[PDB]
Amino acid sequence: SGMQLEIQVALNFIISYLYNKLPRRRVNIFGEELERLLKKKYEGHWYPEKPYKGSGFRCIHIGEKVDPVIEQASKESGLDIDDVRGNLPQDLSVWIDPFEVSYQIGEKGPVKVLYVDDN
Repeated sequence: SGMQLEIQVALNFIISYLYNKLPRRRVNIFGEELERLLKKKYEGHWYPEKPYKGSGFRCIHIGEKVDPVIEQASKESGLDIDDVRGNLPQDLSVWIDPFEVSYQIGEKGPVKVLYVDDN
């Protein structure tokens, strides 16, 4: 919805790297927990009239440093954080903003758009 859909798009993209690699059941729980985690964190930091505002704060980073939400979802689903980081694209940035979901593999990699609703 106003936030549900976008988070869903990003989650789908993220766990697609985990399936077939890690236990199916654990990946589902991981996704469910991450979803609840993102909604809670994003609340109060989602401005439809200006999606760019709070974009850095919302961005999920998974590279040399990893977003706490990924660490939490792992610990709440029985997945080892290192298995998760090992299966995801190196230096990944995932932006979840109103009307747009995108990512980038590598500090200097291209910004790819998964979802976008420019009205």
